[PDB]
Amino acid sequence: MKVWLDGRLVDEEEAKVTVLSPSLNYGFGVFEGIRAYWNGENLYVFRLRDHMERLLRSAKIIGLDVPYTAEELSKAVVETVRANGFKEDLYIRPVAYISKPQISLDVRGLQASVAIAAIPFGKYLKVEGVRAAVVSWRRVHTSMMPVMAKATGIYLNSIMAAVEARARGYDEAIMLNAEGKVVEGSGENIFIVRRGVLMTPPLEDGILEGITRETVISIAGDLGIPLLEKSITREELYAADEAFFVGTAAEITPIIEIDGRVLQRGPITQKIAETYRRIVLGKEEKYLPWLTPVY
Amino acid sequence: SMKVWLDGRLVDEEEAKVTVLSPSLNYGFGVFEGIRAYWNGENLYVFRLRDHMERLLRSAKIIGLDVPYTAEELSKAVVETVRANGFKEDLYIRPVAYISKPQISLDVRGLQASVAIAAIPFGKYLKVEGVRAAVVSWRRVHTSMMPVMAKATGIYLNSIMAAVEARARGYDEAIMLNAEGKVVEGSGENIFIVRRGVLMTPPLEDGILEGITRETVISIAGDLGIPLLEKSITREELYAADEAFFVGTAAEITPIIEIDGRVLQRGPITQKIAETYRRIVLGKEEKYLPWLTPVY
Amino acid sequence: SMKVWLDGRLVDEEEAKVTVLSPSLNYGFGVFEGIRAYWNGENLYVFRLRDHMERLLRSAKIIGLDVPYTAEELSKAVVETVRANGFKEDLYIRPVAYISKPQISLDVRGLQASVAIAAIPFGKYLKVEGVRAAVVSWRRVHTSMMPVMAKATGIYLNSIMAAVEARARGYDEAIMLNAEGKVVEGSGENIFIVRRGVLMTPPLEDGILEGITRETVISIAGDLGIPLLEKSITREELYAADEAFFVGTAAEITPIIEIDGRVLQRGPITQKIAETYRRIVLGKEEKYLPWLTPVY
Amino acid sequence: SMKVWLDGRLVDEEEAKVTVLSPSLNYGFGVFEGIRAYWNGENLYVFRLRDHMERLLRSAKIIGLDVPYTAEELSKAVVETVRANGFKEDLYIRPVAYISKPQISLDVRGLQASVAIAAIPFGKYLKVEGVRAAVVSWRRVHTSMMPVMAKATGIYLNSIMAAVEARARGYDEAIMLNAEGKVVEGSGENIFIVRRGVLMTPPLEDGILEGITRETVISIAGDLGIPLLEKSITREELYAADEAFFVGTAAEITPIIEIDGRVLQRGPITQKIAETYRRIVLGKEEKYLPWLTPVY
Amino acid sequence: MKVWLDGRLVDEEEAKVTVLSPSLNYGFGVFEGIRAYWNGENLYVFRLRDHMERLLRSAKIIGLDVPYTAEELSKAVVETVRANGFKEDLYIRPVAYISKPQISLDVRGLQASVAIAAIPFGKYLKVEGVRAAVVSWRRVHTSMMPVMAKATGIYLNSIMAAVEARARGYDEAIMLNAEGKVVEGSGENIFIVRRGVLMTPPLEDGILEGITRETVISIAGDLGIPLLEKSITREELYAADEAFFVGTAAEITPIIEIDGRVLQRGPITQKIAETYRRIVLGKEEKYLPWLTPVY
Amino acid sequence: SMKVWLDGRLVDEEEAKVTVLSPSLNYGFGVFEGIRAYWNGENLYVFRLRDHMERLLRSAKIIGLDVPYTAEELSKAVVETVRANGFKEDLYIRPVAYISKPQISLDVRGLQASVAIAAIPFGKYLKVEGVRAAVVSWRRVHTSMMPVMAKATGIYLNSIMAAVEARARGYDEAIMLNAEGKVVEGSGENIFIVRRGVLMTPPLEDGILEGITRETVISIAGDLGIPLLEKSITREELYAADEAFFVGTAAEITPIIEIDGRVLQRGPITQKIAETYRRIVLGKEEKYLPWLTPVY
Ligand SMILES: *Cc1c(COP(=O)(O)O)cnc(C)c1O
Ligand SMILES: *Cc1c(COP(=O)(O)O)cnc(C)c1O
Ligand SMILES: *Cc1c(COP(=O)(O)O)cnc(C)c1O
Ligand SMILES: *Cc1c(COP(=O)(O)O)cnc(C)c1O
Ligand SMILES: *Cc1c(COP(=O)(O)O)cnc(C)c1O
Ligand SMILES: *Cc1c(COP(=O)(O)O)cnc(C)c1O
Repeated sequence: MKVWLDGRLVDEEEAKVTVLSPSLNYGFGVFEGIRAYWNGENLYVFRLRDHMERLLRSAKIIGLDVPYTAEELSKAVVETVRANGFKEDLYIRPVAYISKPQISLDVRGLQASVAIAAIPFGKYLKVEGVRAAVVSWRRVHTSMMPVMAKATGIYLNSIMAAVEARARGYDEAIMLNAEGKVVEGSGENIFIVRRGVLMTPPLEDGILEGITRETVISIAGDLGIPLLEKSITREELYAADEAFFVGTAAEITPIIEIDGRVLQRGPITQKIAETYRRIVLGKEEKYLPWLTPVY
Repeated sequence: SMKVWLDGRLVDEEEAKVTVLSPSLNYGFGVFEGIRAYWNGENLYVFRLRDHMERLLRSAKIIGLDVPYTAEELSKAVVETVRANGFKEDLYIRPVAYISKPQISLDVRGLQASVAIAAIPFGKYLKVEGVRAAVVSWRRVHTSMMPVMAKATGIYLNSIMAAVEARARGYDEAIMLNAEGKVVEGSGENIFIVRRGVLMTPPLEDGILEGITRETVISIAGDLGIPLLEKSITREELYAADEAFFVGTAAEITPIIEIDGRVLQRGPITQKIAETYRRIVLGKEEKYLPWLTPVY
Repeated sequence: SMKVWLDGRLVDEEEAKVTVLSPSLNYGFGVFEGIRAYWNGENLYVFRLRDHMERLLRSAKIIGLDVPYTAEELSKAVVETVRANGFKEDLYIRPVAYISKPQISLDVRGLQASVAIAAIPFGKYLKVEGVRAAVVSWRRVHTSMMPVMAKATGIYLNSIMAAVEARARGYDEAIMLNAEGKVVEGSGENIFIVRRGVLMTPPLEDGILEGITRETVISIAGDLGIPLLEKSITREELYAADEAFFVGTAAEITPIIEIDGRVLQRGPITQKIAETYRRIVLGKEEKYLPWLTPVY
Repeated sequence: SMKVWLDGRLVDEEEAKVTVLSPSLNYGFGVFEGIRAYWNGENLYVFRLRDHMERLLRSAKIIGLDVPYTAEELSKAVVETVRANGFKEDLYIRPVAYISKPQISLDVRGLQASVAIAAIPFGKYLKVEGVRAAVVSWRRVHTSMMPVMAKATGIYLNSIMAAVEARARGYDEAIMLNAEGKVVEGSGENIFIVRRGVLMTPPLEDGILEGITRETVISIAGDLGIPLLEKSITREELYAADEAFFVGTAAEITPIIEIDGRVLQRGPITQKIAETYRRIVLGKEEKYLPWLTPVY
Repeated sequence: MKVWLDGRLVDEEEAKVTVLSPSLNYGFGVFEGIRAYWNGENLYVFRLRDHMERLLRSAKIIGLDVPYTAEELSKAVVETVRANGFKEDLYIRPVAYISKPQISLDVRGLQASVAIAAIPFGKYLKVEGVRAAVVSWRRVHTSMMPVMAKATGIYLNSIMAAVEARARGYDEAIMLNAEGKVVEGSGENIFIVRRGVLMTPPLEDGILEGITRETVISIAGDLGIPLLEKSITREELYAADEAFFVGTAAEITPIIEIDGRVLQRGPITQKIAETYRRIVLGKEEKYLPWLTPVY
Repeated sequence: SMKVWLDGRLVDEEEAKVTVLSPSLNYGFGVFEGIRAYWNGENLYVFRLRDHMERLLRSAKIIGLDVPYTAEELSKAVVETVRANGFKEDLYIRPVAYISKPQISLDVRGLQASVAIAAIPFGKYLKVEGVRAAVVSWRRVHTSMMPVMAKATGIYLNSIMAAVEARARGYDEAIMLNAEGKVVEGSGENIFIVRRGVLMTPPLEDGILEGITRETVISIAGDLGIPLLEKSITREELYAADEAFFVGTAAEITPIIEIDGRVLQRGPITQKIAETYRRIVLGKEEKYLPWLTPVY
């Protein structure tokens, strides 16, 4: 019920933007998604700095001036959670946007506001596995929108995918890029396992560089699971020994069906999903530097 | 401070606001319109009001947004909005349809849109005497990725990249090529060239938004005996053009007097079409008076 | 059993078989056709027989398949197959041209095709009252990679991908975009929209098979005074259409009442085209009697 | 005559036929394989049988074809077909999976495939000393349109287009670029170049079929210490290569000595890979004895 | 043996450019091809002004400054032919290029030279019909080079096509554009006949706007042959009742074979080829305004 | 006035000229090189001379030009050329291979190239302290249209469009994206970014020319313990880069201190690599002395 907004905690109901904002009207903003986990002993924010660092990278990429440092945004999160006394699982949404009414597309020199909402949050995707479908919509291409930024207007594309998959009776979309390579869910990175090797599409194929994908790559290297950042085709998805989605909201979600073709809820996925939970729960000493305690 | 219509009710512009958690703000899921009203001394006339509100609702059906108002209801809303502020001068009117619920999930199914209508004084968006335009590096977003024929909010991040690129680098406005490298639009305007006495404008299928100012030019070209072809334009046809201009609601009819440093005359067809458009919007052409909604 | 024509002989349908090592089976090097015959109560009329057989032959020359029969021969062979079976009811007739020799090598030069022609009882392919369609993830196979204008066997793996994708979700049919992102085909049907009183169909160049039902529809539109444009269609124009329908030999004229959840009316143009097509194929339009081949 | 396996029965090759109305014939909905057996003087060894049968099954699941046999079953069925025929010489074995039911409809869901397996005497597919290749006008069919990694029947119309184009001019084989312009395939072969001591082959994602000869070559390179990169190949890198060769079950290891008139040496890497492959398939490499299935 | 060069007639051997010219080194020039026909009574230059007008349009498109008007270039042609006393069929090559040595790619402000050579010339293509082949090379695309200009560096693409077709045992190439639509020969526009309707690809498909194509469109309209400027696919080429190439050098050349598929030497082509010859020969009064007499 | 080598003979630069009818001038059919020599006080050293001349000949084989000289002969020619002018200062050397015959026909088969070599004093092509770069509207020409890995003359019309666009609009240099919109080159330079301590440069397959200055940077990065990845770069990775630089023979190692108005530090890796390159070319690193051809 308290939300941070430009350096102040305000009630939920005052964290609002004019309807003439070019952020609303032109998809001109950036956002982030950050989890905090309650383990019974504390509340820990997962990879806080890395997210706020990417928030600012996203802004720089789309030419939005965010007048806060990653440290002051990081501090604001913790202060936003303390203000509300939350001792439970949360999703945290920072969003950067223009506060002023403006009809002109010329946004040079404008200065973003940032708001930080923390809300109680369970599971995005079914933990025992989802049914996925390749959609008709392709991922917006680097030549038209800067897709490595988590920029707000891009997610129209993501919405068309998420809705198509869902109206068609599946749990989540898979999007192919302009060249036809599997790249992303609607908000998720994607991993396959092919003969004991983990594959995820490289930065250049049009993906957003996920922090949960990054954690997955570290987990792999700890576990000695050979991993490649390599383009994935539909056919390799269809023929996968295992497949899974990753993201802040999704966590580690097995994909047990692609376009009607059943996939094993496999062992590589289970080992990653298990170790990711131990990590966020603060049960792996080595990865404690990524947990920010709130109390 | 102005009154703004918001879901049926007139509120101060300071109250026409939406939660920062709205999937509209966060994920560019909304639609919008641009509509002018013109003061002619006698009355305030809103231009092609019904056509714009029908487009709002087509935009919305294209992106799967549920707007719970009719075109007639929206059109009345604009009239009530301008009146309650007693404006008697030129206005730009912005209808914006968006989700006023906080929602983190991308699954926007089932949600019903809000609609705000702001009417503001305004203004010429472009230099009447003409603009210098650049072909930008950024490609116009493609139909296979976003439904670009909707005036949908998220798509404009593409326009912004364009508009900033042109301006930052010296120019007044961008020209964007499609994925197949044909000329398609400005950043918020449709484009016309005149080649050998023939008007050319990119067709619907190339990636444009179907402009109402575009449509009006096509009617004007017919009144005036100027041949018109909805036909793909290449960057070479731009460079060689005898005349070029932008059109749109804010833009009106704006001559392009330079493309990538190559100079264009402010030409006779452009001026004829600009001149007629002004007659039309000011209520001086009988035939077009059903396009004008009087406010008072 | 029922008799089937195979290389100039009427054989029982159990003998109408081809070695499993044919390069037509193993590499999709064949052509086919789809032809209907309709019983009007007096006689059984085969609809545009010669046009279908001419097109089989164009399909072959396109792919380099050597069909040792003329259009006229194949046309007569149909008429005898129907007669042999004593059919007095609506049929779908399938001419299939393919290699009867076993051959592992991809070098199919100089081989000579066989032709088999089967006539089968057949009602409707899609719901008469209208079908729900989904734009699929599969794009239409591109001209740069196979000769899509030919009705060629190996191409239809793409059509099956699309057809199954749509039906696996309980939609009735697929719509497929071409590589450039424009609507082109159902899995086995040409597509028409109505948009502001104008009938639009993707043009030849977009990657369609040149349907003969399509061609009929184009003649009927002229007869009826309906303005018609062969122009690229986007997904946005489909979503926003006033009406939409599929056409094909098996499909006839089927209204599209849903596309990606967006409802479309079963419209007046589609109805009037459906009703006129029906009267043509039953012999009730005297100008079209030349398209109707009597069997008895 | 020679015996062929058809659905768990050894039949004479004249009975190994399929109705001409199968959707496998009419719509290219099938999968196949190519497997060799080699006579070394002591025994006939089938080369990587189980890997080929595993891949048949992956090909089917990719296309949604229901093959009611396991890899192991099909593997044994091969061994019996060879034995039935008393062959004691080099063979090409063709497993073909396809629908034995007649069906006009594109909805192939839930149908159950038949499998036929033929074993035929077979020498060389391409000149041992090297072949002249042409980059063809036809591009490899794209993943967005068919599932190229599957060895699926309907895809090979594209391969025939390419194969015929090259051979019509008296070249021995085709090279095909993918949609993005990168070298991917011969008509029926994977491609390798040597460029400055490094063996390069297009990668999985580029649109290739994952050849088992390709996979062997990759194991042999590791054995031999030859640095290997799976990276996209341009036409320029082919023209400029130190060496080039095609690989495939039928092709074995064939040097490419001419591409678009540009001469290439019959090189040392290609020779050493060819010689090692030969020794592997004859049972003279003890580490690879697990890839060799004895028939007798 | 006399050639015009920057306002002077010089012998063939002095019409030369430094090897360090950025025109030679970077394909930065424009050119034209113009015929003159000897009819026994005079020598007439076909559509001289229209060609010199396009020369200048080409330069303007690639940003080459040509300091002559179309009229002065037109005059120079006639003066170049008179100087040589030619009374026979000629091809005329105007080429505009940079005279200065320069390694920098920055050609702004440079000022072209123009040279005008007139040479005796027979037939480019076999008058009774050619065998054509679709090539592996695609026409350079409008997004990379301004292909509506007859600019010199572009013709590398054309060369790769012409050579491929020719090394493969055919008479001429057919090039498909980036989208796969038939657009051009290596130096020729292309026409098909489909059920009595003439089709040629539109300006936008990547073609150069040929003057011989334009004459063909006028001839069609005189003859009441219905004509469409419409995209052509390979399949429509394969299934054509007739096909032909047009260009200054090619004239009207039937295409009697495409990729092994025989085409009729048809009647629409013959009527156009016949009327084009009557035209250039000065036997059609109506089209006399396009012939410039030399004597 | 300088002596220039021309087909084996030394002539005054005024005589190193070619007919205006040459298919090289008219149709961009030729190849070229850029090579430096560096005065170090002790001698004049030509840098990577043999490597550049081998590239000339690869360029030529790629475009089908017949250059009738060996790499060794060309390399000697450069040495003889610099000597005959007695230069003892920094030079740019331009070899250019072209057709000295007048030929109107595009069929260039059978013709033999001439080669001229000019050696000229020069010069820094770019601001040592750094350049401002723009992403241009023009796409880098594609492999499916021209053999862009050849340093072929006609391709540069693309570079010129780029270079003029950047410069005309304020900037020092262009950056061009490929057809697939990945970052590929400057107008005559290869590009490097530094992201999180890692050097990145677009790989061979994306459309670059394989620069010798590029190769030298890859060797330098190895000497210096700086990790390097030949890997596609997106415009977002450019914008976010910690450092960026151009490399090429004329360019040397040029920092990029602005990309599309976004400011970059003149960074530490760039400076380290620039510094080493200068040591290398001036004969101060023993290991690289086989790269230096002494003139005297
Ligand atoms: C946010 C996002 C992801 C997931 O990233 P995390 O940092 O792991 O939450 C994946 N793909 C896209 C398109 C996204 O926007
Ligand atoms: C709104 C808009 C136009 C202009 O439409 P009008 O109806 O004339 O105001 C043109 N192009 C784009 C991209 C637009 O959003
Ligand atoms: C056969 C076919 C049609 C319809 O053609 P008709 O002759 O009208 O039956 C349409 N599309 C495709 C892809 C086809 O194969
Ligand atoms: C079968 C095939 C190959 C070669 O695969 P192998 O298993 O090595 O015989 C290569 N390319 C394509 C297109 C194929 O169909
Ligand atoms: C010159 C040219 C033509 C033919 O034009 P004409 O003006 O008829 O000589 C056709 N195509 C291209 C690519 C050309 O350069
Ligand atoms: C010549 C060239 C370079 C630089 O090559 P160097 O061998 O380093 O001089 C880079 N890019 C392009 C396009 C070039 O022509």
